[PDB]
Amino acid sequence: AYFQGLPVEVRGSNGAFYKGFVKDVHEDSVTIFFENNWQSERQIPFGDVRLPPPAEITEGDEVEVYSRAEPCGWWLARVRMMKGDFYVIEYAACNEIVTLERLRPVNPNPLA
Repeated sequence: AYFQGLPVEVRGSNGAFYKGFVKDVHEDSVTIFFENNWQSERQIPFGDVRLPPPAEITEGDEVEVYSRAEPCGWWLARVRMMKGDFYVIEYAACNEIVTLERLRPVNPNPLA
């Protein structure tokens, strides 16, 4: 009851984090719906779950980028260069030019 609809982020097999919402909480996992799929419940172990970030990007900063390699997920990256509103980033999983809507500081929340 208490955790109904809690937003969480879930580690995919690709290392990226995907948004889901809690339905039930068990001793060792949660039942969730992934974002844009309210029909299929999915069970995720706590070691694959973190809370989403609490509610300034400069060159060199570690960031996360919202990308597909699939649904979009948050991927770990670094800002190699910025000029105006263009950001040049490199993925920790592997350059891409993105705008600021695609970026956030690294979620400070650890896996549960």
